[PDB]
Amino acid sequence: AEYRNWSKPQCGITGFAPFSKDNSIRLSAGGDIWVTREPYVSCDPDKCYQFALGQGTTLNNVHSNNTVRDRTPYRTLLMNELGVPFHLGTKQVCIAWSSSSCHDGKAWLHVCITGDDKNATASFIYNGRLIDSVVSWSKDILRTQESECVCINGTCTVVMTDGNATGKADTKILFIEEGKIVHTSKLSGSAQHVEECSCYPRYPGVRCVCRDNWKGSNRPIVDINIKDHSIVSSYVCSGLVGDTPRKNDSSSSSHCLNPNNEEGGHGVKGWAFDDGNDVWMGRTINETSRLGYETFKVVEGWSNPKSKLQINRQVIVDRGDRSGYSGIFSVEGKSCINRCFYVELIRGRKEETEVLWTSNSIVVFCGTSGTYGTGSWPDGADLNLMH
Amino acid sequence: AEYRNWSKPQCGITGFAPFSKDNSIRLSAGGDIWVTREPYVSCDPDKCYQFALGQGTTLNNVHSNNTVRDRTPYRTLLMNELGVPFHLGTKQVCIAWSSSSCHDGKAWLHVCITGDDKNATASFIYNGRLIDSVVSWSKDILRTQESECVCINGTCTVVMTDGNATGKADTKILFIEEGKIVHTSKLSGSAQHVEECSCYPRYPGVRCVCRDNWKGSNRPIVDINIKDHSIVSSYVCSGLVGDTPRKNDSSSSSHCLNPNNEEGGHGVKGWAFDDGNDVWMGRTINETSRLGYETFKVVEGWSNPKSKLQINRQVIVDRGDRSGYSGIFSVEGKSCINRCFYVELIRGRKEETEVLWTSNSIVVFCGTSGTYGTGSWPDGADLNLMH
Amino acid sequence: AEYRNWSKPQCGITGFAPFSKDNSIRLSAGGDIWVTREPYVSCDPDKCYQFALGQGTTLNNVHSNNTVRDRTPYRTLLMNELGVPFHLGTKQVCIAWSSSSCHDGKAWLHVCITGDDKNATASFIYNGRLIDSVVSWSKDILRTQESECVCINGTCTVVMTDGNATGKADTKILFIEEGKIVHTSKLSGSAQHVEECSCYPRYPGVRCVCRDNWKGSNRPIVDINIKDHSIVSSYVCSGLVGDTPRKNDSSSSSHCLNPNNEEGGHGVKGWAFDDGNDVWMGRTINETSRLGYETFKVVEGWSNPKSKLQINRQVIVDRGDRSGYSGIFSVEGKSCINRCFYVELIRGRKEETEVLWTSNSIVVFCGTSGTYGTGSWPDGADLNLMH
Amino acid sequence: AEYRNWSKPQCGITGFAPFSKDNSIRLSAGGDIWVTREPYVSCDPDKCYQFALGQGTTLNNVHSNNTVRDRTPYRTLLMNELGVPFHLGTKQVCIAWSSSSCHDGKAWLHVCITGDDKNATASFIYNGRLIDSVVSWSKDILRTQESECVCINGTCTVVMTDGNATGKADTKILFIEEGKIVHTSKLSGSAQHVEECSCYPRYPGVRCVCRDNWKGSNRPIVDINIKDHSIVSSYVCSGLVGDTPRKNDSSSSSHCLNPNNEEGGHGVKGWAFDDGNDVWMGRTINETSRLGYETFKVVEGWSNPKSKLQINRQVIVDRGDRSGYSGIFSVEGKSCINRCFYVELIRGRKEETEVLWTSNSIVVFCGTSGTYGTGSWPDGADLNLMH
Ligand SMILES: *[C@@H]1O[C@H](CO)[C@@H](O[C@@H]2O[C@H](CO)[C@@H](O[C@@H]3O[C@H](CO[C@H]4O[C@H](CO[C@H]5O[C@H](CO)[C@@H](O)[C@H](O)[C@@H]5O)[C@@H](O)[C@H](O[C@H]5O[C@H](CO)[C@@H](O)[C@H](O)[C@@H]5O)[C@@H]4O)[C@@H](O)[C@H](O[C@H]4O[C@H](CO)[C@@H](O)[C@H](O)[C@@H]4O[C@H]4O[C@H](CO)[C@@H](O)[C@H](O)[C@@H]4O[C@H]4O[C@H](CO)[C@@H](O)[C@H](O)[C@@H]4O)[C@@H]3O)[C@H](O)[C@H]2NC(C)=O)[C@H](O)[C@H]1NC(C)=O
Ligand SMILES: *[C@@H]1O[C@H](CO)[C@@H](O[C@@H]2O[C@H](CO)[C@@H](O[C@@H]3O[C@H](CO[C@H]4O[C@H](CO[C@H]5O[C@H](CO)[C@@H](O)[C@H](O)[C@@H]5O)[C@@H](O)[C@H](O[C@H]5O[C@H](CO)[C@@H](O)[C@H](O)[C@@H]5O)[C@@H]4O)[C@@H](O)[C@H](O[C@H]4O[C@H](CO)[C@@H](O)[C@H](O)[C@@H]4O[C@H]4O[C@H](CO)[C@@H](O)[C@H](O)[C@@H]4O[C@H]4O[C@H](CO)[C@@H](O)[C@H](O)[C@@H]4O)[C@@H]3O)[C@H](O)[C@H]2NC(C)=O)[C@H](O)[C@H]1NC(C)=O
Ligand SMILES: *[C@@H]1O[C@H](CO)[C@@H](O[C@@H]2O[C@H](CO)[C@@H](O[C@@H]3O[C@H](CO[C@H]4O[C@H](CO[C@H]5O[C@H](CO)[C@@H](O)[C@H](O)[C@@H]5O)[C@@H](O)[C@H](O[C@H]5O[C@H](CO)[C@@H](O)[C@H](O)[C@@H]5O)[C@@H]4O)[C@@H](O)[C@H](O[C@H]4O[C@H](CO)[C@@H](O)[C@H](O)[C@@H]4O[C@H]4O[C@H](CO)[C@@H](O)[C@H](O)[C@@H]4O[C@H]4O[C@H](CO)[C@@H](O)[C@H](O)[C@@H]4O)[C@@H]3O)[C@H](O)[C@H]2NC(C)=O)[C@H](O)[C@H]1NC(C)=O
Ligand SMILES: *[C@@H]1O[C@H](CO)[C@@H](O[C@@H]2O[C@H](CO)[C@@H](O)[C@H](O)[C@H]2NC(C)=O)[C@H](O)[C@H]1NC(C)=O
Ligand SMILES: *[C@@H]1O[C@H](CO)[C@@H](O[C@@H]2O[C@H](CO)[C@@H](O)[C@H](O)[C@H]2NC(C)=O)[C@H](O)[C@H]1NC(C)=O
Ligand SMILES: *[C@@H]1O[C@H](CO)[C@@H](O[C@@H]2O[C@H](CO)[C@@H](O)[C@H](O)[C@H]2NC(C)=O)[C@H](O)[C@H]1NC(C)=O
Ligand SMILES: *[C@@H]1O[C@H](CO)[C@@H](O[C@@H]2O[C@H](CO)[C@@H](O)[C@H](O)[C@H]2NC(C)=O)[C@H](O)[C@H]1NC(C)=O
Ligand SMILES: *[C@@H]1O[C@H](CO)[C@@H](O[C@@H]2O[C@H](CO)[C@@H](O)[C@H](O)[C@H]2NC(C)=O)[C@H](O)[C@H]1NC(C)=O
Ligand SMILES: *[C@@H]1O[C@H](CO)[C@@H](O[C@@H]2O[C@H](CO)[C@@H](O)[C@H](O)[C@H]2NC(C)=O)[C@H](O)[C@H]1NC(C)=O
Ligand SMILES: [Ca+2]
Ligand SMILES: [Ca+2]
Ligand SMILES: [Ca+2]
Ligand SMILES: [Ca+2]
Repeated sequence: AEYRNWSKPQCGITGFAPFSKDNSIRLSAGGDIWVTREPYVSCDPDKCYQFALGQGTTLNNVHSNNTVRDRTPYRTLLMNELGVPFHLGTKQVCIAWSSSSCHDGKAWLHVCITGDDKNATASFIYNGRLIDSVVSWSKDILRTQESECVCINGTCTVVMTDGNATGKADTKILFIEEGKIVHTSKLSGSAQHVEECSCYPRYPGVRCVCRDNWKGSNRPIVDINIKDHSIVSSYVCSGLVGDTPRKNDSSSSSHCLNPNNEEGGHGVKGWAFDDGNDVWMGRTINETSRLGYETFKVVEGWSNPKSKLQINRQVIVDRGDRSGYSGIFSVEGKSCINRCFYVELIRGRKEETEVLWTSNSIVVFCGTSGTYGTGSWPDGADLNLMH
Repeated sequence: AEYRNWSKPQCGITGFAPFSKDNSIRLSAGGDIWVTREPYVSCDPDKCYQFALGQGTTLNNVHSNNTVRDRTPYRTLLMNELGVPFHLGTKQVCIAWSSSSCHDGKAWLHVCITGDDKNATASFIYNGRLIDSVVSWSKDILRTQESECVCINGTCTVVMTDGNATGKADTKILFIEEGKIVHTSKLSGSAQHVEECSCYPRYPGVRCVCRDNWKGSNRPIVDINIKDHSIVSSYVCSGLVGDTPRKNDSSSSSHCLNPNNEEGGHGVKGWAFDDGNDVWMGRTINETSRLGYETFKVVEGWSNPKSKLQINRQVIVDRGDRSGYSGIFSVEGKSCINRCFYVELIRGRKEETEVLWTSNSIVVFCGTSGTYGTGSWPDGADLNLMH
Repeated sequence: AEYRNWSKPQCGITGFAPFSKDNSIRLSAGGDIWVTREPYVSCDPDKCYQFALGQGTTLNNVHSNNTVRDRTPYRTLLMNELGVPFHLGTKQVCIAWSSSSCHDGKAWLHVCITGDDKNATASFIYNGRLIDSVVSWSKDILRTQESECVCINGTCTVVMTDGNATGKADTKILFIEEGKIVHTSKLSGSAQHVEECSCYPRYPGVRCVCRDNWKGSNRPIVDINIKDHSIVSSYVCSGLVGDTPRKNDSSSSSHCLNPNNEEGGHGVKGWAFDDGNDVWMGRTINETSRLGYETFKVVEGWSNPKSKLQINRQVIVDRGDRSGYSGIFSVEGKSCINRCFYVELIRGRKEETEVLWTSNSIVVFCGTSGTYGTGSWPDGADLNLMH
Repeated sequence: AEYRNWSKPQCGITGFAPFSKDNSIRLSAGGDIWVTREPYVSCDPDKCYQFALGQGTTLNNVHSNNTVRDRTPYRTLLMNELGVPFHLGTKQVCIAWSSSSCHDGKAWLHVCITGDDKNATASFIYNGRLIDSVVSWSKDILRTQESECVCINGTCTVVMTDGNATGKADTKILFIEEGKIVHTSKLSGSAQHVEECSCYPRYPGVRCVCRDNWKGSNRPIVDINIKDHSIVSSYVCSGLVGDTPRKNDSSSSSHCLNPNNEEGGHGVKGWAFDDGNDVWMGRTINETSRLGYETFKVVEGWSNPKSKLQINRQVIVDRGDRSGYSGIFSVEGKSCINRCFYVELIRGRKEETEVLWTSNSIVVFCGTSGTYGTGSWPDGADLNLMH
C-alpha cells in the first residue's frame, strides 16, 4: 500500500447525484440508534466511512435528555461504513467532542479533542495507536474541523482553533506524519476568524473553506502549502455568500480579501470549491435559520466579488425542512479526483420541543459529469409521533 | 480477479431445490427489522447477497405507517449476505426507490433511481464510488429492473423504462463499463411494453423476461447482443402464460411475436428461461391475485404458442398464501451456469388491514439436476398477533 | 488450502475441560435471540462454529408460541462463530428442519432437509452454492445427523434415515464430493435402527455412535470405509449404556452385536468414542428423563459387554437441571486429533409450562490431557421470571 | 507473522492522553448490553481489544438481579474491539469467572477459570483451540490476573493464585507455549500475598505490580525471568502508596521489601511502572472507597521508600464518581513500547441500591510524550432514571 498524493485533476462537474442516506432518526423510533451531531464522511482507498460525535447514549434512552449540549465527557467519535446507521455495534474510535479524521493511503488518523473547556487535549491516533497529543494553547475550547483532513504524500494537515469564537482567536495548522506532529503553522493572511474548515486536496496543496463567526457571512479560504508549511488566506469572492445567517441575495455583498461585515456573530459549517474561475457551493436556503439546503455554481464566483450569476441550482433539502452543518470530501478515481458533500439534518432541541433530545441524520451527494433531475431528501422523521 | 464471461453451458435442470429463506416478517414481531419491498438476489464469485428497497424505517416503528407507497425520499437499497435478515446493521448502499445490482467479477455495480416522479435521477455506483448518472428522459418515473443486471466481459447491461406504465413508454438498454455508461440502445422489436425485466446471461449475450402492464399476460422477451448493442424482442410463446392477472389455463392463449390482449392493464414481475425448446417458468397460482407460487416446465413452451403441456410442477407457495414479485439470478459453477429464483412474499396493506404497514420476506430456490419432493414455504407471519 | 485427512492419532484424554457456553436463553429475556433446537458444533481449519435449527422466530416474539413442533417451513440452519449467541445478525445458511454440516479443508458442506413429511428434500450446499439434492426414498421423514459430518481427503460422509422411527427404517450413507453425491451405501450390519449419528474421523475412516429408537438403550455404532464405501455396524459394548431412557446401572445390560431390548421405543442423540479398549462417553444422569449430564470412561467398555467399571466421571450438568441432545466434534491439532462435545440444554414446553416456547442454550467441553476440577454449567434461565 | 519480543525501550512519558471510552452503562438504558465486571484491554499487532467477565445476561433483563456475585457458571470472557460496547453480537471466547488474555504475535491465548470454588479448572485456549488445563492446587478459588498476560519470544507468563485471600496463599507463575504449560514456578521473594497482577513487558523479562489483600497498602512487585523461570518479588517503594484502602498521604509509609502493615485485609487491582528511579502510578482518589481515579509520577518513587514527591498529576475520574479495578497494557510502536491503562467504572450494588444489578463501563488512557490538559471522564449513567 502507498501514500495518497491526490495528484490528479479535479473531475468535470455539472452538478451532484444522490449517493447515500442513512435515515438515522426514522430508524431510532424503532431501534437502538446513537444520538449524534457534527457528522462527516471520509474514504480510504477502498470504501467510504461516515463519522459523527456521539453523545454517549442512544435516542430511545433516558440519557438522551438535554443532548443539545456540545461538550460532555461522554462524547466519542463514531465510525461506520457509509450507509450503515449508528447502531450498538458501532466502533467508538476515540474520546471527542470535536474531531477530524483522514486516511493517508496506509492507515487512519483521528484527531480527537476532549476534556475541560479551558484546558482541553487533542489526541492524535494513527493506525489504532496513540502517537501524540497537544494541550489547548489559548485555554478557550480547542476545536477542529468536524470534517475530513487531507494527507498528501505522508503528511496530513488539520486546522485547529482556540480562543474566543465571536472574536479574535488563535488558529493553527498542524502537519502530522504517522500521527506525529512534525510542524505547526500559525494562521496567516486576511482571514481573521476561521473555524470548522472543510478542506480538500488541491495538488500540490490543500484548500479549505471555513466558517467565520466574527465579522462576516462570506466564507474564509485557507490555502496550505504542504511542503514549506506556508499559509495564505482570503474569502470566497462570490457575491452569493455561503454562510447562515446572511442577507438576501439582492442586498448581500462580498470581498475577496475581507469579511463583508454582514450578519456577523453567527455562522455554520459549510463548503465550496473552485472550478476555474467558477465556484461550486452549497448553503442553506433560508437566509436566517438552518432550513433547506441548495447547491449551485456561481459563474466567476471564485474570482469576481460582484458576481451573482448562479446556474445548475439543485435543491438538496427543501426550504421547509431542517438542515445543519455540511462539508466536503474527496474521492480518488481512475483518472481524476471527484468532490462530494454531506449535509447534517438536525432534529430536536432547541428549535423542536416535542422531544427532549437533539440528533441528526445525513444525506450525501457526489459530483457527477452526467445528468440529473430534481428532488428533496430531508430527514423525514415525525417528531410528534416519537413520544 | 477477472471479469465474468458466463461462457459455460446452462446446467441440466429437473426442477428446483430449496436454497434460502429469511423469515423477515416473523422476526420483525420481536426484533428491529427493516420494512422492505422489491427484493432480489445476486451473487459475486464467492457469496450470494440479498437486496431490497428499504422504506427508511423498521417494522415496529411509527414510521412504518403507510409504507404501501412506492416512491419516497427515504427509500434506500439494502444489501446483506443471503440468509442474513435486514437488521439495523444492514448497509444502505444507495438512495433508491428503483434499483438493479450486479457484479462483473471485480466489483459491484448498483443502479439507483431516486428523486421526483417527473424528473428522477439514475445514479451509477461502481466499486463504492459514483461514476455516472442520467436524468429521466420521458419525465414519467424512470425505473429499472428490481433484479440483478448481467455483466459479460467488462460490460453490464441494464434495462430502464420511462413513460406511461399502462401505455406507450420509452425503454432503453444501457451498457455500463466500470460504472460509466458507454452506450445506450433503444428497445427494438415486437415487445411494445417492457418493465421490471428478469435478465440472465445466455452467452454470448443477455436474455430478459419482462412484465407487460399494457396489452398482455404473456411475458415480453428482450435479447441483448452485448457486442454490437443490438436488441431483438418478442414474447414467451407458452400457451401457459406467466403473468398475473391472466385467464384460466383453458382460455388463455399466447403468441410468439405479439401480446395476447388478455388481462391487459396490470401485471407482476416474473421470470422464465429456455431449456432447448422448453421453457422453465414460475407464476402465481391464483389467476387474478398474487396468491400462491408454482414452478413448472412447459414442453415446447419456448417455441410453440399453442403448447399447454406442463410437467415437473412444484408448489413453492401454496395457493392460500401471499406471493409477489419474483425473479431469476444465475450462479456460475465448476462447469455450468445454474439458474435460481427468489419469490417476494408480500404482507400488509392494502390487502391485509390488520396492520398499517406493507413489507415482505423472501424464499429462494436454485436449479437442481438431482431429485426433490414437495412442500410449501410461505411467509408464515401472523398479522393478527402483530398489534 | 488443502483437503483435511485427519491422519493424526487421537490425543491422549484424561477427561474434558470447559470450552464455551452461550447463555442463549438468559440473554433472550433481554434481547432479540433466535428460538432454536438441535444444535451442534463444527470447526473449519481456523475457527469453530455453532449451528442450530432455528424456528423462524425470536424468543420474545408472538411467533415463538408452540415451537415444541419439530418440522415447519420456517426452520432454517443458523450458523455463528462459537460463542456468538444467535442474534438477528445470524446467517441462515439454508432451509432445514434436519441438517448436518462439515468443512473439508476448503469449504463448508451443508445437508439441509425441508418440505413435507412424506416427501421431503435434502439439499446439498457446498461453498455457498447448491450442488445436488435428493428426494425422500421411504416417504417418511427423511432425516439426518443433527451434528457435524466428516470429510477425509475430498469425500464427506453423512448418514440419513427415512422410515418408521420406532420400527424398521431405511438408513443410507451418502458420499459427497464438493457437494455432489458420488456414492450411496445402504446401512449394513447388526445395528437395526440408526438415527442422529454422532460421527468422528478415525483414520482411515469414519466412526459413528447413534441413537436407537427401536429395540435398545445401548447405542449403535456405524463404521464407514471412505474408500470402498463399505459399512459395518454394531453396538457400544459397555454395560453402562449411553441412551435415555435406560435401566439403572445395576440392572442394565448390553451386547456388542445386538440391541439390549431394554427401554426400547425412545432415545436421545448422544456420543461415545474409543480409547483403546476403553470407551469415553456422556449420557444424561437421570435414567428416564433428560435431566443432568455426566461424562466418564468405562474401562474395557469398548470391547467388554459386561464391563461396568467407570472412572474419571465428570458432572457437566447437575442432575436437577435439563439437558438434551449431545454430540461430538473433532479438532485437529499440531500433532493429534482432539475430541470435544456439546450438550443441548432444552428449556420450555412440554415439560415446563410457565412459557409457551421451546428452545435451548448450549455448553461445550473439549478433551484435555491436563487436569481439571468439578463444576456444573446448566442453562441457568429462570422461566418463572420470563413472562 | 512473527512472535513478539517487546525488545524496544519504553517510550518517554510526560503523562497520559485520552484514548477510548465505551459508555457501556449509559447505552444499556436504551439497548441490549452485557452485564460485566473485571474488564481489561490487550492489543494484537494490529488492533486493541477490550475484554470483560460477562454475567451471562444483559442489563435490562430479569437475570441481572444479584450480579454483585463474583463466581457463577454463567460468567464468560467477552472479547470486542476496543471501542465496541458489549452488545449481543459479542463473542464469548470461553467460560470464566477469572481470566487473562494475551497475543504472542501469532495468536491469542486465553486463560479461563471456572467451576467450583474448592475445585476450579483453568482452561488454556490458544488460537481458538483448547490446548491444556490444570486443576486448583490449594482448593480455594484458583484465580488469575484479570488483565493481559505477556508473551516474549514464544513464551507467555501468567500469575495464578489459590488459597486464602486475606492470608497465606499459593501463587504460581505459569509459562505457556502455544497454549501448553511448559513450566511452573512458585512465587519467591518478600512479597507474601500477590493477586490480580498488572503485568507488562520489560525486556528481557516481565514485571508485575499486584494487589496485597493481606498485610499492606503498598503494592507487591513480581519480576519474571522468562528464560530461566526465576522469580524475584518486592514492593513499590513509593511513600505514596497505590492501593485502596490506605492511609492519607501524610501518615502513609512504605518499604521496598516488606508490606507496610497499613489497612491490611482489603485492596484493589491496580498498576504502576518504572521510569528510571521514578514510578508512574494510578490509584483511587479517596483513601477508603473506590471513588475517583488519579494518575501521577512519584520522583524517586521506584527506589526511595520515603519519597512523597509527586508531579504530573492528572485526574482521570473526579473524586465524587465511582472507579474500580484498573490495569496496564502495552502497545508496541515504531521504535518504542508505550504504556497505557484502563479504569473500571463500577455502578450498582452494593453501594448503589437504586438498581439490583452490578456492572461497569471503562475509560482508557495511553502514555504520551506530548502535552495534555485536564478533565474528568466518569461513567455518567443516571441510576435513578434506570428503573
Ligand atoms: C429537472 O431537473 C433539472 C436538473 O436539476 C432542472 O434543470 C435545472 O433547472 C434549474 C432551475 O431553473 C437551473 O438552475 C437555474 O439556472 C439559471 C441560469 O440558467 C438560465 O439562464 C442562463 C443565462 O441566461 C441569460 O443569458 C443568456 C446569454 O448568456 C440569454 O440567452 C438569456 O436570455 C438570459 O439573459 C442561461 O444560460 C440558461 O440557459 C441554459 O439552460 C437552460 C436550462 O435551465 C436551457 O433551457 C438552455 O438551453 C441553456 O442550456 C438558463 O436559461 C439561474 O437563473 C437560476 O437561479 C435563479 O433561480 C433560482 C430558482 O431556480 C433561484 O433560487 C435563484 O436565486 C435565482 O433566481 C434569481 O435570479 C434570477 C435571474 O437573475 C431571477 O429571475 C430571480 O428572480 C432571482 O433574482 C434574485 O437573485 C439575484 C441573484 O441571484 C438578485 O440579483 C436579484 O435581485 C434577486 O434577489 C438557477 O441557478 C439549472 O441550471 C438546470 N440544470 C440543467 C442541467 O439544465 C430542470 O428544471 C428539471 N426539469 C423539470 C421539468 O423539473
Ligand atoms: C475435584 O475434581 C476432580 C476431577 O473431577 C475429582 O476427581 C474425580 O473424582 C471422581 C469422583 O470420585 C472420580 O470418578 C470416579 O472414579 C471411580 C473409580 O476410581 C476409584 O476406584 C478405582 C478402582 O479401585 C478399585 O480397584 C483398585 C485396584 O485397581 C483398588 O486399589 C481399590 O481399593 C478398589 O477396589 C481406583 O483406581 C481409583 O483410585 C485412583 O483415583 C483416585 C481418585 O479418585 C485416587 O485417590 C487414587 O490415588 C488413584 O489414582 C479410585 O479410587 C468410580 O468408582 C466412580 O464411579 C462411581 O461413583 C460415581 C460418583 O462419583 C457414581 O455416579 C458412579 O455410578 C459410580 O458409582 C457406582 O460404583 C461404585 C463402585 O462400584 C459404587 O460405590 C457406587 O455405589 C455405584 O455402584 C452402582 O453402579 C455400579 C456400576 O457403575 C453397579 O454395579 C452397582 O450395583 C451400583 O448400581 C467415578 O467414576 C474421578 O476419577 C476423579 N478424577 C481424577 C482425575 O482424579 C475430585 O473428586 C474433586 N475433588 C474435590 C475435593 O471435589
Ligand atoms: C491544564 O492541565 C495541565 C496538565 O494536566 C495542568 O498542569 C498540571 O498541573 C498539576 C496540578 O498542579 C501538576 O501536578 C502537580 O505537581 C506538583 C509538583 O510540581 C510543582 O512543584 C515542583 C517542585 O517545586 C519545589 O521545588 C522547586 C525546585 O525543584 C522550587 O522551585 C519550588 O518552589 C518548590 O519548592 C516544581 O518543579 C513544579 O514547577 C514546574 O511545573 C509547573 C507546572 O505545575 C510550572 O509552573 C513550572 O515552570 C515548572 O515547570 C511545580 O510547581 C505537585 O505538588 C502536585 O501534587 C500536589 O497537589 C495535588 C493537587 O494538584 C494534590 O492532589 C497532591 O496530593 C499534592 O499535594 C500535596 O503536596 C503539596 C506539596 O507538597 C502540598 O501543597 C499539598 O497540600 C499536599 O500535601 C499533602 O501531601 C503530601 C504528600 O504528597 C504530604 O507530605 C503532606 O503532608 C500533605 O498530606 C501535583 O502533582 C502537573 O505537574 C501539571 N502538569 C504539567 C505538565 O505542567 C494545568 O494545571 C492545567 N491548567 C489549567 C489552567 O487548568
Ligand atoms: C469576543 O470577541 C468579541 C469581538 O467581536 C467581543 O465583543 C465585543 O465586546 C466589546 C466590549 O464589550 C463591544 O464594544 C463590542 O461591540 C463587541 N463586539 C461585537 C462584534 O459584538 C467579546 O467580548 C469577546 N469575548 C471575550 C470573552 O473576550
Ligand atoms: C397510458 O396509456 C393508455 C393506453 O393503454 C391510455 O389509456 C387509453 O386512453 C384512451 C383515451 O382516454 C382510451 O380510449 C383507451 O381505452 C385507453 N386504453 C386502455 C387500454 O385502457 C392512458 O390514458 C395513458 N395515460 C396517459 C397519462 O397518457
Ligand atoms: C383467487 O383469489 C381471489 C381473491 O383475491 C379469490 O376470490 C375470493 O373468493 C371467495 C370465495 O369464492 C369470495 O368470497 C371472495 O369475495 C373473493 N375475494 C375477492 C377479493 O374477490 C378466488 O377464489 C381465488 N381463485 C382461486 C381459483 O383460488
Ligand atoms: C413402527 O414399528 C413398530 C415396530 O417396533 C410398530 O409397532 C408394532 O406394531 C405391532 C402391530 O401393531 C405390535 O404388535 C407391536 O407390539 C409393535 N411393536 C412395538 C415394539 O411396540 C409400529 O406399528 C410401526 N409403525 C408403522 C406406522 O408401521
Ligand atoms: C486467612 O488468613 C488470615 C490471616 O491474615 C486469618 O485471619 C487470622 O486468624 C487468626 C485466628 O483466628 C486471628 O488471630 C488473626 O488476627 C487473623 N488475622 C488477621 C490479619 O485478621 C484467617 O482466618 C484465614 N482464613 C482461613 C479460612 O484460614
Ligand atoms: C471517601 O468516601 C467516603 C464514602 O465512601 C466518604 O465518607 C462519607 O462522608 C460523608 C460526609 O463526611 C458522610 O456523611 C458519610 O457517612 C460518609 N459515607 C460513608 C459510607 O462512610 C468520605 O468523605 C470520602 N473521603 C474524602 C476525603 O473525600
Ligand atoms: Ca458568519
Ligand atoms: Ca400483464
Ligand atoms: Ca433408545
Ligand atoms: Ca491492600
